[PDB]
Amino acid sequence: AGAAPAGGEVRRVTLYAERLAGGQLGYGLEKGKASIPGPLIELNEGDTLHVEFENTLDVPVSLHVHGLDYEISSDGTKQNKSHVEPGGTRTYTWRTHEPGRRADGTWRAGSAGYWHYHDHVVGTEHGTGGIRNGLYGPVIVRRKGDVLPDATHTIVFNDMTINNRPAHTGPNFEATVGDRVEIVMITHGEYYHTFHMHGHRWADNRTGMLTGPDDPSQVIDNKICGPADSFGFQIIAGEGVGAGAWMYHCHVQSHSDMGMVGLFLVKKPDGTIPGYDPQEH
Amino acid sequence: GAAPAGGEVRRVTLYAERLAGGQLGYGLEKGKASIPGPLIELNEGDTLHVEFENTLDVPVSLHVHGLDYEISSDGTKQNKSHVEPGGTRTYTWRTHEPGRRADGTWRAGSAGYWHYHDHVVGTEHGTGGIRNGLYGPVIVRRKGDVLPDATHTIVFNDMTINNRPAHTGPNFEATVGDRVEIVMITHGEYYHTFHMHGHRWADNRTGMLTGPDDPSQVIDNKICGPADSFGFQIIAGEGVGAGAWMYHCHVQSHSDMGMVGLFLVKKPDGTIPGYDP
Amino acid sequence: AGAAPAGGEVRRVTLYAERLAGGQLGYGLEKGKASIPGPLIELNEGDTLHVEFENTLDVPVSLHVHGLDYEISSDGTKQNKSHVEPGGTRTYTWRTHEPGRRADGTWRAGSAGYWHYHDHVVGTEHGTGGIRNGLYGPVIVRRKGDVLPDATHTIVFNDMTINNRPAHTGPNFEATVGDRVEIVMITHGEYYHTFHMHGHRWADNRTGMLTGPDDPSQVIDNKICGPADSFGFQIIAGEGVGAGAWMYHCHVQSHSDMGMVGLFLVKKPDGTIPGYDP
Ligand SMILES: [Cu+2]
Ligand SMILES: [Cu+2]
Ligand SMILES: [Cu+2]
Ligand SMILES: [Cu+2]
Ligand SMILES: [Cu+2]
Ligand SMILES: [Cu+2]
Ligand SMILES: [Cu+2]
Ligand SMILES: [Cu+2]
Ligand SMILES: [Cu+2]
Repeated sequence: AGAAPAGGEVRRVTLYAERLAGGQLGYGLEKGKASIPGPLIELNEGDTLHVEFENTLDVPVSLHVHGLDYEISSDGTKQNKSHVEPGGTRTYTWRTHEPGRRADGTWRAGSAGYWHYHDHVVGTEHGTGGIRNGLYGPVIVRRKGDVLPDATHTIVFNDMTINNRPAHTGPNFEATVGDRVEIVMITHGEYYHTFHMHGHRWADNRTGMLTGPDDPSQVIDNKICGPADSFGFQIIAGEGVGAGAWMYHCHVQSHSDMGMVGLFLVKKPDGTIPGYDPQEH
Repeated sequence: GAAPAGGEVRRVTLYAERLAGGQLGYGLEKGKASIPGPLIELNEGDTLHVEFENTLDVPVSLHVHGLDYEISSDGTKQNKSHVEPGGTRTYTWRTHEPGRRADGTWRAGSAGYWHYHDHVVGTEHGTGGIRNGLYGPVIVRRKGDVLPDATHTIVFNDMTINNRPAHTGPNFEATVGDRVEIVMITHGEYYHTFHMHGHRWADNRTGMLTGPDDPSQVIDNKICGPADSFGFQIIAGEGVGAGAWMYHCHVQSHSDMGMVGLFLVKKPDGTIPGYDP
Repeated sequence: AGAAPAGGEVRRVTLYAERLAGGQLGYGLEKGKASIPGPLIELNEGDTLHVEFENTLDVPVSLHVHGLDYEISSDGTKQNKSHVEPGGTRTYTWRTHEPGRRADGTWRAGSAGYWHYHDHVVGTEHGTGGIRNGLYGPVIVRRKGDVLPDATHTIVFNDMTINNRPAHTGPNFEATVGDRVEIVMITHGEYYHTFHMHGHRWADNRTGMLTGPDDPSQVIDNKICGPADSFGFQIIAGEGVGAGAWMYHCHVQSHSDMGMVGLFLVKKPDGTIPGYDP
């Protein structure tokens, strides 16, 4: 368990929007390495990120982010002329801030949390065609002293798919018992969902962990979520429950029946998962 | 500045009337009904007697979330507190401060972002009333709560915002640095997700973190369903500047079909950069 | 009526899946006595429960629980070979733990909460047919020092029904002004809902009560919920509002109109309910 540092760096990254195989659309850090979800962008509170965005598609595309600070010119919307023409580039600037006491004595909430970025202009002026086809990704903004995980996995319920995968194709993720595993969970599209994990639970607060015995946050294993909700958490793999093929699914019953399921495959230290037979899943 | 302790007995006249295009609304005076209805504001301890007159050709009622009331003011047919056409009735709403009970447990106060609506037009759950515009906000403040420079009410009623036509806002104006309060209420049949560009708030009572030990989540996108009510204050343009900041339901077809408005945050000189209407 | 003690007991119960009238299915503490929702199970953090389960149905059934600790062999899924053949029995073991600091120094959340159990194999391998027909029930896990209620009532929004009852049949629940009344609220199926109570409000946190003036938890009377969500709370009946037939309902408008409504009948001490006639 590492700790996030205080932020304040100016960082740059290149991002591209590209057609994938099978007619999907994705963001990536380098040409031909686009993915759904898009790449995970990580920052510490006070960091600034300059996203040099290139649009390789034949229609306008944009980049809009939740949670973080930006000026209207990096809104990523047609309304504010912040979309990128076919073949074009544009640098979007995202800023983040620490919490702190205002002059009026109130508390400014910081930028930290589990956030996301997505297209705002493909298909419609709300990015509906862009989101449908894969133009979304995760952003984590860490607070000084936050617990850092061994692994981070992103699970996007996009309409009736997980990460735009075909029905009943996961994804699955692997850990060893004792691993500190971070989930980022984002929802998109038209439908509400409930995200559930067998054998694991978390706090419904920013970090998904109680800060201590005086934290009143709720502890849950089932979370309602709708389009553009983003939350996250860290769990200790197999804590109190051990190894196995631990299902996660949307708990709306027809949704689980129609493919919104995957596996958190928690292994013993020797690499084994007793009983696990993929033919039975 | 800050809300005082409450404990005044307040009285107000409210009327239900027909508005243009067959809508129905609450107002403080005859001819002044609005959708949403007028904002009622109280401090915990306060009492409010609402002298309600029904000018419609159908029974109408007044039902309130969150506040204390006796059965004879629940605004239902069940407890005979609906108002016949042409009739009058006084509804009594009370509110209380928090404090410790004798068993050691803490009684929560009335404070919050609440709402009132009809419970008898169309059905005995007010379905047709609510659909037609018979709803409005009620804020109950706790002693010491920060007061805003302005309050705006946003209601997602089925696929409309404030019963308005698709893609007609409302828009709400503020100047950079203003302390702006939003009351956000949901009604009808559908779930929604309320999102604002450029701004975020805490998912707790006041929408602001009480300080560095407040573990309330900070969000920009909030799932809501029928009769949910929440609120928050944000500093307009804080860390982001002036501009036309969209807010919208984030369910995709809803935003596409017109559940979208603008939070127009002005520079001090009153202009809005980049804002081509 | 008291406070929860610290747990750490090994307990056992017997539970049966059986048919009920009309093709409903339920769990029961004894054969013949299945109910929908199933029997309330209550534990104190640290307790272990061995559930000695029998399937009296003609199709496989299972028992799966939210929140509690269980090893993979007690998953209650076909996928991990934890289901029960027709006429079969199996012991499912559920454990619970206290909050405390982990080895890595962070705070481990305890098992306490308002949880639930349900079938995961009837109709589909997510229990869709089981849940639909009534194979679900409440579990409460208490934290040492939690205040205990005078009564506990469970309300489940299962698709468009409450507790799989016919439309417009409540249920109704009775108390006396001043009673400490505990509500367990579970949702299943296909629909989101908003649970609303006239005359009463509760905190959107574990217990439904604020810890004290420093507890930032929201105070609400209207709670969005979806399939497999579970929350609970304790209210003082008629507190600041008095006696009467206090309505509770889903606030999604067509749902209340189509019969997801009941009454919280709060009696005066003489046992009467002002303004209410059957
Ligand atoms: Cu947007
Ligand atoms: Cu789903
Ligand atoms: Cu968005
Ligand atoms: Cu009602
Ligand atoms: Cu919507
Ligand atoms: Cu209501
Ligand atoms: Cu499951
Ligand atoms: Cu409902
Ligand atoms: Cu479940």
